[PDB]
Amino acid sequence: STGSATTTPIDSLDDAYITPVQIGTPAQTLNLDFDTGSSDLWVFSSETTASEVDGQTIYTPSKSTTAKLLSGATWSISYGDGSSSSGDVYTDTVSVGGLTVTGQAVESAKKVSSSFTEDSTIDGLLGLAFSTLNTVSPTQQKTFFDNAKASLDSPVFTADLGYHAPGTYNFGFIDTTAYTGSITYTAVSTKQGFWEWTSTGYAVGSGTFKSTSIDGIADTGTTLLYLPATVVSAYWAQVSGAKSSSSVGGYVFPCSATLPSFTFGVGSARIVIPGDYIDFGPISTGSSSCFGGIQSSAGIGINIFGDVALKAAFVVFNGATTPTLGFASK
Repeated sequence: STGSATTTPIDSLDDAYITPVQIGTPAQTLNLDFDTGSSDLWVFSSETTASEVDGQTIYTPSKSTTAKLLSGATWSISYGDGSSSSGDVYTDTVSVGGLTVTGQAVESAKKVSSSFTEDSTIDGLLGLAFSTLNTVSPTQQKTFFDNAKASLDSPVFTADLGYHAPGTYNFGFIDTTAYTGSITYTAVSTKQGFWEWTSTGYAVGSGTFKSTSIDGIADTGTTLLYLPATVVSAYWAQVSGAKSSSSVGGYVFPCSATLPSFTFGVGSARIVIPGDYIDFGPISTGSSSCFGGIQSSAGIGINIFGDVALKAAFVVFNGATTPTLGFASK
């Protein structure tokens, strides 16, 4: 089997991407944030504290003839940006772009933190990291991809995120028309539960390539590119007036600037992030200070190849017995 679904930016800055997901019978369609940095499929629901729902579409398990309460199961997750959610668990039928999993754990939120409430466009998350990170207790549950894997034509999914435009998540096949040149594959460590890999280096604009190993995670659920302070400083030093602002919480730059590109290495291959992808707009409405899309990972504890990086590529998440990651230009 295969599946193919369009993923759409939630706003004009590509702060996140939503993909429609069918849950239950009859189908209830929710727009979920596909997140290769976590492993829980959780949804706003009829059980979510009413004051914490503000415009989201909810899953109502009592209206699904295939929903079954997973007795005694609870979940609770905290994300790297400080947000969180928790609740109980159903199993139900879940379909993505024509690909159907029966018996998928659908984690129903009883509580969500303010950042989730405040984002009316995201109805929940669909985790695509390794199932070892799944938070369901006392019986850990599998991701949608893990459940689908054996049925797929090939045990892969691909992320093709757009810049200020829709893109695609495919399951079970590689669309050879969706990228240019070849796909370069690189080793993955699953030791921390992530799609963790090592970039071979970077360049800033038309500058020379610096060969240096950068361990980090391919994370569709993180907006920005978080890299070591040395790398980030080298980037922003090429933008007149750019500075790290403690009050704002990262590098800012004059909105009048033209940003240089940023290149990262995948083996001997190179992915070029155009400068415009690194612009996250005014820090506050009407400001002429703009927020940067490349930020320091210092104090996160891990480097994160988030959407800023991934959207410059066609990305293969290869879930073979030994997982690997592939990157192509597009």
